[PDB]
Amino acid sequence: FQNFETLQLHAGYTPDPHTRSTAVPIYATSSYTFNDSAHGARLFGLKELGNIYSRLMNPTVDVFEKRIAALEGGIAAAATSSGQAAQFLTIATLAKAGDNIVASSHLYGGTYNQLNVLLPRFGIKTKFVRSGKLEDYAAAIDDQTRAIYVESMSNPDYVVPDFEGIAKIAHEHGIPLVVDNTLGAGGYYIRPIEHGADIVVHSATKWIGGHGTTIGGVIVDSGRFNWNKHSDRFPEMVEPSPSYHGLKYWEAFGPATFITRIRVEMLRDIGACLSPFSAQQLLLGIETLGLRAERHAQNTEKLSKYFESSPNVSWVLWPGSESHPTYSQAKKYLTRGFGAMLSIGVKGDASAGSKVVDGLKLVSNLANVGDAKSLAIHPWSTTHEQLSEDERLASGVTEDMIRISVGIEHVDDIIADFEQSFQKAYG
Amino acid sequence: VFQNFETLQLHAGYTPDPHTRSTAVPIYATSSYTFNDSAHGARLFGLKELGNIYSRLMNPTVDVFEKRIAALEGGIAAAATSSGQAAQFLTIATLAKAGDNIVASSHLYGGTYNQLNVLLPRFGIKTKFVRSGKLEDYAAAIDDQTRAIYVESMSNPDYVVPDFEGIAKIAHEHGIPLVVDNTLGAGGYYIRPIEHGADIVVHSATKWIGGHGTTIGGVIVDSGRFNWNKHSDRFPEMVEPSPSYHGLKYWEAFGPATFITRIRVEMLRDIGACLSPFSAQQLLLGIETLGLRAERHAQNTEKLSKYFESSPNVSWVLWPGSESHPTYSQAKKYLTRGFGAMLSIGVKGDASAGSKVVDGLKLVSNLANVGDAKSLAIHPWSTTHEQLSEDERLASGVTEDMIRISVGIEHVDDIIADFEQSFQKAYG
Ligand SMILES: C=C/C(=N\Cc1c(COP(=O)(O)O)cnc(C)c1O)C(=O)O
Ligand SMILES: C=C/C(=N\Cc1c(COP(=O)(O)O)cnc(C)c1O)C(=O)O
Repeated sequence: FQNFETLQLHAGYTPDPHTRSTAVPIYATSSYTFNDSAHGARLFGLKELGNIYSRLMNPTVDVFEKRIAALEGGIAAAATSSGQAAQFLTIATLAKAGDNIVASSHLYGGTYNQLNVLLPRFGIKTKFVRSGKLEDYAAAIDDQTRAIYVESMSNPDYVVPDFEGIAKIAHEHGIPLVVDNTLGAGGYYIRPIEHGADIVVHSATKWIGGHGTTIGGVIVDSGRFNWNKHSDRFPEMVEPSPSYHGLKYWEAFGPATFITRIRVEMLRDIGACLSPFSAQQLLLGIETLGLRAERHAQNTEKLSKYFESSPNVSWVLWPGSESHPTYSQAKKYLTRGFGAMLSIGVKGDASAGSKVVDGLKLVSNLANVGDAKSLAIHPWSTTHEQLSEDERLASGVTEDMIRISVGIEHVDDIIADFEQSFQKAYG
Repeated sequence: VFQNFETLQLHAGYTPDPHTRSTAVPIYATSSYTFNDSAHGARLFGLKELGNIYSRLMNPTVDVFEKRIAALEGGIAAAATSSGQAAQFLTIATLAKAGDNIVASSHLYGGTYNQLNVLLPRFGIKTKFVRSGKLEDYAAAIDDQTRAIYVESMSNPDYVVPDFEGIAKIAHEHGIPLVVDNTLGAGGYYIRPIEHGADIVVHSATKWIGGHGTTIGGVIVDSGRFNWNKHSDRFPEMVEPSPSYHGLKYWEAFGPATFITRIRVEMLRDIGACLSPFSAQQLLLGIETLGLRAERHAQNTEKLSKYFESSPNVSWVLWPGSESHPTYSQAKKYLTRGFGAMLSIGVKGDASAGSKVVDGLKLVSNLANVGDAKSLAIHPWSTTHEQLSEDERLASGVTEDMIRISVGIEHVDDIIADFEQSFQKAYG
């Protein structure tokens, strides 16, 4: 099947012949009993594929991994306990002390802090690029570079990168392109592997889960980056491995080498694993991902038209807008809806934004995106609080910005909620 | 304020909320927590007010799990993680950075040894291993870049018990904390290392704490007893203006809670190895019977060691309650509520015999875990310690003839009977 709406219900699971359970069971088990002692030794020796221990694999999580990989067009995936952990495990596999990665400066505030503050005390530095220009990405690469890292639509100014031009630069220098596709809704709005991304990461907490119940992340491997070809930057992908008695990953696993290392090195030793309970919550969300993402983007388009005519709004920021700075990229890469987000500024002083948010009765003020319920937050004092004012500006965040995650409520009710709040704030 | 472990494991850290009056701990399957207003959200994010923000960082179900474990161990506070490995990783990553080292015992669970010997050096954090257990070797390995001494309260799978008070004395005299993995101490039932000088205790909650083999999880417990200010030369991030929080000075704001606070507002926030509330609820169900289970585990282990000691089919028994145990003097001193839930044996004959004995068991399960209510057996040489070199396995007490047994709470006569019938089959 290659329709998204079909894969999100069927990919990665067949009822086992023992129980024939139609729905995916929740394998609430830490462990898996060996057939015999020799079988256990083959499992720990990576000589036979099979369930060993839920810090590394779990059959509920396996369905979640296979289904997200199918939706994104990757070969395989690995779940983590959060979007933050998905990014951390990915960079930790590609880079070590003395390496760097090149990243867009337009990031979720928590990713910016991860790259700018946390990773450097492990020896891993980031060179940020603000302009989006191909030549500035090229000029930032040096011999210690291990990836280019961008968000598919930055949180919360919705910069769409030139995926194909950046992938070309990355690949000419022998480094992978890593894309955080959280705001791409599990591949529905944007499938970065189709435009050159080698590795895709998600906070599954957001549109993938869809209901604000569960934290989770996932790492998708395209299988398309020839590590052996570029083993001067990635020796651990081909050289004998100190943690598996000289196993050579590329020779053993080929295009699955990166995602194999994520599991047998990083999940095994860092241990940021996903619960099967969490995975089942996320699978329920995935079963309607296409439907929700479609309605989200329809409501977002309609709500932006309302905001564009509202005398109470000073500006609307929406990647579907012909005024958007990267509208030419949005137009090329987003052909199934221009996302589920918009940001606005409202008229008046510094006080006005908080007054409009606080007066909403349907929209919830909290930290999340991609709930079925509509959400609002002030990134300058929350999601991007840890950044300096200059860093906020380099990420498109300003003191007057209100970030809106548009839900699937009836759009007349969303609009009516803003209307009554505007009339309490302004008359 | 309660005295007894048995009472704390049911009541510490939870009072029914007055909205619902729910007697049992609810499962807060929520990513987020709605602000009262915009200014409230700003105070939460600015760390100006205590309150729920987002479940990568805090969650009310996980919070009960955390407080209850802290109360059982005698710490001021705890932070849950997605696994025992993650509890270790986040702890060392807070204390140390690239260019630093820690000193650790060489008697470790194989996954920890590989974490310290292979993973962390990639981040420029190296470990100096001490094989002897002697106080003077721990002292000698400390240099100016050392950031901790790390030991298991009873090592997996040879059950070395460390001289807690002597090692703690060395650590504190050099201005570094003592970090103890108390996994095999069963949540503080068998051993409470904070009472003996440990500054920080980590657990795999996957084991006796959860007790049913359903759930992976970890937890970090801060004693609150290490003075980060006295030793800001080795730990400047504990006192110096913080780049994550606009110059916040942690010690000056949080005092004895500084380490556990950084674990949350730096490591869980940016590494994100959080525990789900569904997992915390499974673990809370286990904790409600931890003292009862640990008591029966140890009672069954004592009786099973008696059985193996009189069996013609056993070459040796390894049990920290044995007067022949290399660290029996430390076990007797620090284990006064039962000598653990574990033993290891070697069986007579050639190399294939341990394998046939385990394969012949029909009640005991051959799998990777410890601290299930069900009895378990495994061959660590080819499993839990498979990643280590042979010399590294010896230095951790693992032999090729070792069978590790996690003794369950089944009726001990059924456990003995299972080994007996498997012994006839293997040996006639
Ligand atoms: C409250 C968190 C928010 N965003 C999280 C996020 C993450 C991290 O994922 P988690 O660790 O939270 O699962 C990664 N990438 C992007 C694009 C993100 O927006 C938000 O509301 O802005
Ligand atoms: C299958 C795993 C086993 N042990 C795990 C373990 C860990 C890691 O914790 P998790 O990441 O597994 O929660 C930490 N410390 C000790 C002492 C441990 O024994 C085992 O069966 O030997």
